[PDB]
Amino acid sequence: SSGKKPVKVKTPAGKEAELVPEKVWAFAPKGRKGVKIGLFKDPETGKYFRHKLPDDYPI
DNA sequence: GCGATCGC
DNA sequence: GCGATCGC
Repeated sequence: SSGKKPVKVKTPAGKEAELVPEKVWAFAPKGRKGVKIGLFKDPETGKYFRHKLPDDYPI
């Protein structure tokens, strides 16, 4: 699923930024809450990277 | 170790 | 086929 709300994240390049993830999903084992993961693209470098989403972010 | 996802 | 993403 795509996202729409921006997320505050630290790019691989070190800069803080507000980015709309291209994909989001839940990442959890059986019996545990786990985390939500977003797939982001650093607009300066063009590189993709993953980052934790806030617990209330809509999947 | 468990979970999903995809660019590389 | 794997790295890297986190909290348990």
